[PDB]
Amino acid sequence: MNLEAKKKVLRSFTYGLYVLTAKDGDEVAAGTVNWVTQASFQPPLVAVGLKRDSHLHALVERTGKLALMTLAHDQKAIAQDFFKPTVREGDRLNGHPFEPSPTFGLPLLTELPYWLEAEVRHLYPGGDHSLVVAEVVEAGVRREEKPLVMWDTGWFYGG
Amino acid sequence: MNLEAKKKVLRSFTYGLYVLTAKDGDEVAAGTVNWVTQASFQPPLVAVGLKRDSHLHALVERTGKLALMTLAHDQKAIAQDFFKPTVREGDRLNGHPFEPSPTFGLPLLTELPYWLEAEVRHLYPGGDHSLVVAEVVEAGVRREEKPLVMWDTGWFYGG
Ligand SMILES: Cc1cc2nc3c(=O)[nH]c(=O)nc-3n(C[C@H](O)[C@H](O)[C@H](O)COP(=O)(O)OP(=O)(O)OC[C@H]3O[C@@H](n4cnc5c(N)ncnc54)[C@H](O)[C@@H]3O)c2cc1C
Ligand SMILES: Cc1cc2nc3c(=O)[nH]c(=O)nc-3n(C[C@H](O)[C@H](O)[C@H](O)COP(=O)(O)OP(=O)(O)OC[C@H]3O[C@@H](n4cnc5c(N)ncnc54)[C@H](O)[C@@H]3O)c2cc1C
Ligand SMILES: Cc1cc2nc3c(=O)[nH]c(=O)nc-3n(C[C@H](O)[C@H](O)[C@H](O)COP(=O)(O)O)c2cc1C
Ligand SMILES: Cc1cc2nc3c(=O)[nH]c(=O)nc-3n(C[C@H](O)[C@H](O)[C@H](O)COP(=O)(O)O)c2cc1C
Repeated sequence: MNLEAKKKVLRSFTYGLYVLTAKDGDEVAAGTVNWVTQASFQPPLVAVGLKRDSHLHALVERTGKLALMTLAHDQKAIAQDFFKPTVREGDRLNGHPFEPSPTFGLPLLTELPYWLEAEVRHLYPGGDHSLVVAEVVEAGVRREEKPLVMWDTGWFYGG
Repeated sequence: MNLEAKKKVLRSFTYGLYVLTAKDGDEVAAGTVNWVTQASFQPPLVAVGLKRDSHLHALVERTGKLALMTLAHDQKAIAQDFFKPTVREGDRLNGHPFEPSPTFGLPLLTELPYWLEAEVRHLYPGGDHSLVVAEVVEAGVRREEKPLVMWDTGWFYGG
């Protein structure tokens, strides 16, 4: 196939920026992700493309539980902080305060305006990423704000 | 759960705008979609949330074939034209010229800068939408342009 064109086409896709968290006892993982879409109104499903070779994947597949937070428009610095491995500093992950989510006790970054907790319904191991489909079981809004659009950061993850 | 919050959280997600096409003989369907994400680099997978109760879904599930085009930043008018049922006017669909895609003969809207053809690898019937995962088999670029970001239209499809 035309490989240069495939890369350019996939890089024309528009994404937001989100932090996905997971945990199992003392194992905690948090990572910035873009490959996220809603996948039904009823039930309320979210789909996430999750790198197979990652701690997040290992925890999500093992526990069937995840949390996802939307980054605000002024939070590119927070997104940057979750491209590196997750270190817990008391009640912070990579410098950012968290609280346990109400159903599953997953890390919710308090600074981020929108969050959801979700139970995995399906995992399709398609390639170097699995497509994880999860049903929203609880959510919260701290304030309404414009989210961080990947275009505005100059970053890409795709192609 | 907190339903008002769930709606607001899912509506904080960022999407692009794309036209998805499908066909089986004289049956042709084209629709504007937002629930689209890449789902692996290898193989090159795209995932689409496709309304179960739609002609697009019927054709995609039946033939296992789809095409997806990215709308340019100045093409909100084109996006609007594919929220209504698809009528073929010779070599146009809803006023917009198409050509057959090279592998599968699916409608490619010539005005749109980026296109891909894909073969369905997996279909998860999760709810009112199915999550269709497809591998990119051919693609093309007509020109590099900024894509249409859903935020900039004032439209929503989510919650
Ligand atoms: C712009 C951008 C967008 C991105 N979008 C996505 C996206 O959409 N989806 C996605 O998945 N990634 C995406 N990534 C990468 C993502 O941010 C990282 O994979 C994520 O930060 C890793 O989280 P983690 O530190 O908990 O995982 P890890 O890479 O695993 O690092 C955490 C620690 O866990 C250990 N570890 C590694 N593998 C395992 C394992 N299998 N079992 C137990 N422990 C392990 C490591 O040694 C490390 O110390 C993106 C990156 C960028 C730059
Ligand atoms: C902002 C926005 C975003 C959207 N995003 C998405 C998205 O992400 N994913 C998504 O799926 N939709 C999305 N939609 C809706 C999507 O644009 C329409 O479902 C699409 O335009 C329908 O295409 P169609 O006309 O070929 O399907 P149809 O609704 O089916 O209409 C085409 C014709 O086919 C007939 N038909 C209906 N059902 C069948 C059937 N099952 N078998 C055979 N024929 C049938 C109808 O009578 C009609 O004449 C979005 C809408 C908006 C407003
Ligand atoms: C920002 C970014 C962009 C990437 N783009 C591509 C790509 O275009 N094609 C591809 O095959 N892999 C791409 N990859 C994946 C890497 O080439 C490769 O799989 C590597 O293992 C990624 O490791 P890591 O993302 O866990 O750090 C990308 C990874 C990142 C971080
Ligand atoms: C723009 C748009 C937004 C929608 N938002 C919601 C939503 O918030 N919650 C929901 O349950 N359904 C939502 N729906 C789905 C409809 O309420 C309902 O399922 C209907 O059958 C949609 O028909 P149609 O999209 O095929 O025209 C939305 C549909 C559209 C067109």
